[PDB]
Amino acid sequence: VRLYSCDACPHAVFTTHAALLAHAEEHHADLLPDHARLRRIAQKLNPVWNRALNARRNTITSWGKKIFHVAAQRDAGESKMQEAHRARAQLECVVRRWHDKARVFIFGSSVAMGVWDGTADIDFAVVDVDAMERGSWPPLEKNAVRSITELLRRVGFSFVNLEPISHARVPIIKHHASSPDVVARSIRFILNGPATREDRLLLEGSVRDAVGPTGVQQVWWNRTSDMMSATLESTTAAVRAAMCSPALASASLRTKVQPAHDECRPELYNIDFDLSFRAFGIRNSTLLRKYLLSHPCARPGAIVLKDWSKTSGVNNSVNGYFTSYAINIMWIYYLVQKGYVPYVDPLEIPESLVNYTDFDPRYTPMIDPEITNTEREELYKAAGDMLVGFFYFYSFEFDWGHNVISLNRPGITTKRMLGWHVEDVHPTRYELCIEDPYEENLNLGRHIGVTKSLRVRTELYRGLLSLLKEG
Ligand SMILES: O=c1ccn([C@@H]2O[C@H](COP(=O)(O)NP(=O)(O)OP(=O)(O)O)[C@@H](O)[C@H]2O)c(=O)[nH]1
Ligand SMILES: [Mg+2]
Ligand SMILES: [Zn+2]
Repeated sequence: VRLYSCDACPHAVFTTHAALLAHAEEHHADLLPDHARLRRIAQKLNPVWNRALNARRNTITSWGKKIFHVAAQRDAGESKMQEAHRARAQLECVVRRWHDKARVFIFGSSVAMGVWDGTADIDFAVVDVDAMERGSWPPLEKNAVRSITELLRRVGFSFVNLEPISHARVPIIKHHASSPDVVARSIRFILNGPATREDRLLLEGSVRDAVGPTGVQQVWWNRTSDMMSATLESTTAAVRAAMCSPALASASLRTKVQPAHDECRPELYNIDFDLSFRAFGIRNSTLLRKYLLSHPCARPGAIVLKDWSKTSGVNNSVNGYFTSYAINIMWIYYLVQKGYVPYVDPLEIPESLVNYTDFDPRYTPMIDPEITNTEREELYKAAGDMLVGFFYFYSFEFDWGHNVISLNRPGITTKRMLGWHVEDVHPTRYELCIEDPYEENLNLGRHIGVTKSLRVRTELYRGLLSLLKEG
């Protein structure tokens, strides 16, 4: 026996879950207007579910085809992924000026999905692995945000694009890219006075030393010897050269540097990114990658569910619903429990970054470029079956009342196992429970109280019904 409280009014507490649910329906139908109705329609299909699957088999397969189409749009090919790799290397040049031993790791979707569409923002983590191993990373993050922001400004980033968020719970730098080849890898040094012949040789030497013996293609000075332009071998070498620290001969002669053109620039200038100083997302993303690569329909399904969850409102973290990360866990848990993919113990992914190699996320095509039409049709059928199965699983099979969506063990996780079978009554909620793989006692559904939970259940019924029809 325990207390249950409503999340839509301050004065409703009950001693049974049934009474809580009844109260949500009876007193807050305005907050969950479609729940009863969609549940009822879905409940009609349950007794004849296999017959429904059989009759709607063509439609389900067509949804499978659409799922792969949507997934294909997010796969912009290996060359596009390598643009992100180059941006990562450019950012690394910059942050090493602040802390020589820091390295840049990409995490998030390009790791988990093995593809990048060229528009999704990129997550960068900046970590000194030695320091992390000593228990001394990150340094004070507010200062790190400010230091790196200044370095980016000095290499040519505008305050219009750079958002330092030094006073957040996790301080980050957000880069907001504006919307709109030799120029892109060219830079310009502006001097505050005329350079002597010796000064000119020293600046060129500084650039040469920064990029190595192949890095500089061309250097030229203006008439008044107070601007030097350089074309480098790559966009990455261009950032590396911009990061040099010239030591000139003339007293007080100084330089400012920026890309030669305001719009045509190295990759880092052109991509939305969040820059953080913590390693947490790396292990996360690597675990998701391992699971999602283990069935050919896993990534396409995850992609369609991310979009579905956003449009249906169940993925909306600022208002306390799920994150895209949590939706990925729901999908993967379903794949594991139904036997579509093998279980992976979260502990199999090392916490330590000492042996890390994949700073640049490995590219894997969304669909095998060399499969037959027959194999492809089998994939569409499977994808449709699996997506329908996901909505069915969470609508009728998964015990939301007593169990937890968890990848921390291969068998059932009960709420009681985690101590989530009782709430301390904006409480931490245990209505819908998803265990975070690496952060113990964190429910990804902790902000989802009873009425919010029924909005979620509404959308699961809606998705189930949608896949059986023209949509
Ligand atoms: O609760 C969380 C959320 C996110 N993450 C980490 O952040 C990464 C991105 O999590 P995300 O929810 O931002 N996924 P994303 O593809 O960027 O979609 P969007 O909703 O458009 O932003 C995940 O892959 C994890 O590595 C966590 O570690 N914990
Ligand atoms: Mg994100
Ligand atoms: Zn209430």
